[PDB]
Amino acid sequence: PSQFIRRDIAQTVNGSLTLTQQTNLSAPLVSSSTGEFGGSLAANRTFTIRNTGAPTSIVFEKGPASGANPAQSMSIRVWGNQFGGGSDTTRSTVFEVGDDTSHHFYSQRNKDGNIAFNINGTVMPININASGLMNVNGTATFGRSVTANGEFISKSANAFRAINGDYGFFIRNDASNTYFLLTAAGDQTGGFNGLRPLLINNQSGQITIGEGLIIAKGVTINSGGLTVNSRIRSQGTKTSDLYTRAPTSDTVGFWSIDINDSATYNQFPGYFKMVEKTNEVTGLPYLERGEEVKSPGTLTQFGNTLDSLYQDWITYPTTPEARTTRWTRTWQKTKNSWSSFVQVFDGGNPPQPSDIGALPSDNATMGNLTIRDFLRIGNVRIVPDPVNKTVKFEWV
Amino acid sequence: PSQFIRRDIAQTVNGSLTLTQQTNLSAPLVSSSTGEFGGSLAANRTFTIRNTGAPTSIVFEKGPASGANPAQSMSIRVWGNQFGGGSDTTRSTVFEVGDDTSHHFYSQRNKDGNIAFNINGTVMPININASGLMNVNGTATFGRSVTANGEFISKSANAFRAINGDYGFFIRNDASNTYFLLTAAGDQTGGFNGLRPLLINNQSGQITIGEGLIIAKGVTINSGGLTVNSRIRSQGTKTSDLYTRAPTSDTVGFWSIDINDSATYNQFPGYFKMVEKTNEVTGLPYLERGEEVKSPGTLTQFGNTLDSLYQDWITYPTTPEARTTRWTRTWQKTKNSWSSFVQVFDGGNPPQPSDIGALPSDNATMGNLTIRDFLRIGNVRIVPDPVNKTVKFEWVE
Amino acid sequence: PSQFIRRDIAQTVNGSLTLTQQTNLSAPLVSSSTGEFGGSLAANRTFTIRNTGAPTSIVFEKGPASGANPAQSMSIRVWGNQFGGGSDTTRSTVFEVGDDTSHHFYSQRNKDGNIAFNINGTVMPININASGLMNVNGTATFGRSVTANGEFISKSANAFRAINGDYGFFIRNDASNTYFLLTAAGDQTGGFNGLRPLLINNQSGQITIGEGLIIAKGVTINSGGLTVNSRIRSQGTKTSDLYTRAPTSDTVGFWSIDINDSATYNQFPGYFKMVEKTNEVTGLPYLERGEEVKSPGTLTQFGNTLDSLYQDWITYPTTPEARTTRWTRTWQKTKNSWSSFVQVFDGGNPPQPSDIGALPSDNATMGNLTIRDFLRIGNVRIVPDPVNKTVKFEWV
Repeated sequence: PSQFIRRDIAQTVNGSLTLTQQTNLSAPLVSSSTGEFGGSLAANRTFTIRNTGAPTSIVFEKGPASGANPAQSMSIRVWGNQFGGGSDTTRSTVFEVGDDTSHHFYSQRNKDGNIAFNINGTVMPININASGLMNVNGTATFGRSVTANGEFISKSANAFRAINGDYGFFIRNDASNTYFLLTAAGDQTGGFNGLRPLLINNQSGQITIGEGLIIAKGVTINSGGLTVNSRIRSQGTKTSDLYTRAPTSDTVGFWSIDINDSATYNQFPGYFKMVEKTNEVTGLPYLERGEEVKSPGTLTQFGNTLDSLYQDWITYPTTPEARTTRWTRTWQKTKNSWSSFVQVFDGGNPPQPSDIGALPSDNATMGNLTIRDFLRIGNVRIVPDPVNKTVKFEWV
Repeated sequence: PSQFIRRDIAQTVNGSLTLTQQTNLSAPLVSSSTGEFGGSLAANRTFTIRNTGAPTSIVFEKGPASGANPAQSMSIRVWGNQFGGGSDTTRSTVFEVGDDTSHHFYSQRNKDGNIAFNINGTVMPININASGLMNVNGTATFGRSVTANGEFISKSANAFRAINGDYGFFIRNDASNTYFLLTAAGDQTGGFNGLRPLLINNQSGQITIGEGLIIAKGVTINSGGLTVNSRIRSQGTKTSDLYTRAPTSDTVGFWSIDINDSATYNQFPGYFKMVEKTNEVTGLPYLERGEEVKSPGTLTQFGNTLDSLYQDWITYPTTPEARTTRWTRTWQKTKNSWSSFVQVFDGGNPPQPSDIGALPSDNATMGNLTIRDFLRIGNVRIVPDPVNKTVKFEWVE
Repeated sequence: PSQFIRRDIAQTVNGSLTLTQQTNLSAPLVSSSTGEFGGSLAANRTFTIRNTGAPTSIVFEKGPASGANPAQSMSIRVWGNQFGGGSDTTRSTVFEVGDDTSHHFYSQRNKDGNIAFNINGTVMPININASGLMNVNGTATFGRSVTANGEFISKSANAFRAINGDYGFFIRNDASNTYFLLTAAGDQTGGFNGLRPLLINNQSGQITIGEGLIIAKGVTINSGGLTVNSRIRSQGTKTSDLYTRAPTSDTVGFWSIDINDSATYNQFPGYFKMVEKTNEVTGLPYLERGEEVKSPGTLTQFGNTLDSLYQDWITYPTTPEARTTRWTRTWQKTKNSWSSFVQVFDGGNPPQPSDIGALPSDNATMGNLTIRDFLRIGNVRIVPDPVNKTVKFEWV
């Protein structure tokens, strides 16, 4: 009969055809069913995966465990949960790539319209150039410099640390004081040792330096004064010409100098070897100056200006008979000279009668004396006898 | 006749075939036209999308708005603009993935040969490990420590800030000076308050400390001296043995000590009671030294070396009739002793005639006296009379 | 016999069919060979690339070099090296996207089960939000602030640098000392100049300030004392009432003041004019006190407390014949007053006979005198004579 396929009219074929030679088409192939090719496949321009109610995907099979094959199969799936009526409906459009175990990564647009690219592990780029914000929850390490156009802010008590060689140096704000601190040697990332180089009180701003301070090029305290425990060495500049040296703006002020070299101290006043004499009548001793002897001593200056300046010279003894004598002088700005050193009068260096214009108590000579009431010589009193217009004698 | 398909030779079919049963092929299928499968599709090893003049793509349809379907369709497109003759021809090879609204991401090889991976939103990895450079234009926040092998550099005036509790501490380089500054309490991320703990002049390096300074373990000024407004309390170390204590390298220098305890000051010189006498002839007063009375006082030392050192002792009055007296001594290194304190002579503590070997102004006694010109007793003048080897007595009215 | 195809029975076609009209299928198409479509292709729900020994891939052809075509073809390949491929066996499953030259990016799960997403160039997101760690090997730049909840640590000698205007300020830990340093003007990223504002010794914590120090609001040295090279100007607060001013807790201590204005110095003691006289008998000179002359001077105070406090007043000459005199007084807390200034006795300002109750050396008057041994008038000794109960004269 005509149970054969017509070659020129539209035919429905109810046999299962097996084409053993190349099949050539020049018109659309339209199937309601599946396709399977045991060889490779190619199409022009576009491949569309149609969706009739279940999300579309591509599957990349792992194949046998040999050659260049993967350990697991992979897929690309385009899906969402906006329409699923679940507890999460915010994953509107998701492009997900992953294997049998879990996703590797996905991009998604959420219901709010914003895009996220999630990586289920470590992102390893060469460079990073982000136009927006960065947040990193874990520890960060940088191999070179880090430059910000803004401020670096730490919320950690130990905030900024510089490590080099054996030591970490760090700034610590402990909420009460901010400290500059140091580690033990070889403990560069660890805690502070016992040193307290510098701290600032967070409330008052007062600074404490705890391990000593050296300053070069001068100090000025503008206000509030100075308290020192427990000595001050103000060390004057010792020059060969101290005896005659005019003060300058650099050398005014308080200082002391140990003048211990004879080339200098021979120019200054000496001490006097003292000679003890004894009053013939009372037996009380008194001192008189013997020879002047040059001596080392301390030169101390006081006063703050080229007008207001004076010095003290205190000899110090370096031999058994040596004694200390003090001398003073004043800078005379208008005369452009030091006053001459004058000796301080003290119990070790008293003034003599001849220094003051007083009669010696012993062996004295004078031009004239007037006695009002009586002169006694040994046991005779000589008194005025105005009646006989003379003097009366009077044994006692 | 030949309006039927042959099973044995090549055959052109000119009617539309509908195959209702499975079709098997064992040789290539070559179409110059489209393919449409209402079911799923599979191929072996490689799928190739061919390009005859327009970029190639895969389209993932969104389907009905139900189940696990996406809200928008997506595509993968491979394209470029190197050959399009536009103002931009630098996007040489682009792999772009996105939806109906915009791309989600793309990778691109630029015309310069370098690769970029652009993400149109937020990237959310677990770890990051970059072998090259990082740039971030916006604010950065880190949850733990940040370690660099290089330098941290800020171009912001407020450059480095440590926040803890109520306060921010920060370093500010304002182009003229660099300051160490503090915020008001509870204003930790804000501006500086009025405090000026420390600043450094950027030109000279000179430091100003603005809120006071405490120092432990010594200060040395190497050069330039010291100016102080407006007093210096150099507080010496007070010990029970100050009267006899040899100086040490630690105690040389200038200081003062208030010796206010009698166990110590009773070892030191006292002040002297003074009696005011009157010269009978002239009526002018003079002070006669009385009893020494022990007293608290100030001990002040000067000198900087174990050779060059001396002290002043200035008593101060604590009772209604007490006076003040000053005393001095000097350290004697070669004797290993202080000289004995000696009294300073001054208008309140004058030298006494017996101290100096001067005759008292009245009621006096002496061994002998020589008069050259005259001695007068009452109205009698006694004068030399050498021609008679005697003296004359002249009443002189 | 029947070299024609049955339209209702399973057939094996052995010549090449060329179909010129639309082919419809309603059952599976199953091929052991390849497919090639010159138009677009579509399938429902899933596309699977089967793997029978070689890794699966999709190839996107580059086409002619015109329009919107890419310069190179691209592929997505899913492969691994766990089962072959040289010396590395750790790349278990790799999803690789790239062109003819190299990969652009890949995701992979390694043998240990961990996922990496590798980008062969620059990643350019808007925001970054990493839940784990960050490492960046190259230089890093931030456009705004950088906040860390932890510590910032630098291993670079030059550790923290703040740049503004012409200068960089930086903290440098050089292993031995930590320095606060400054650049030359206009060399903001460069080395330190010669300035040494501040350094901390890493071992002792001792601080050195190298370019001068100003302090406001007071200084206290708690221990260790003070050494100064080479002067100290302790400048007291000059007020109009210095003569009578009671000390306060703020004004106790050591200082000097130049009292240069007569309104104030006229209240203080002057110097005394002196005339040099000569003792006629001995030829020895002595200074005789004359008028007080008001003078500017230096007031210096010593002592640290409201009990322990005293002052020196040292006049200085401002006219050609002016002398210098020193005066002293002590603060008397219990009397709430300064003692009266008293004159210092020195070689330029000796005591006078009237100060001490001594007889002047000549031209003198007194009430009475007792002579134990002899009175000599001219060359006659007047001595006591017991035998007549008067005096005898003896020529010498």
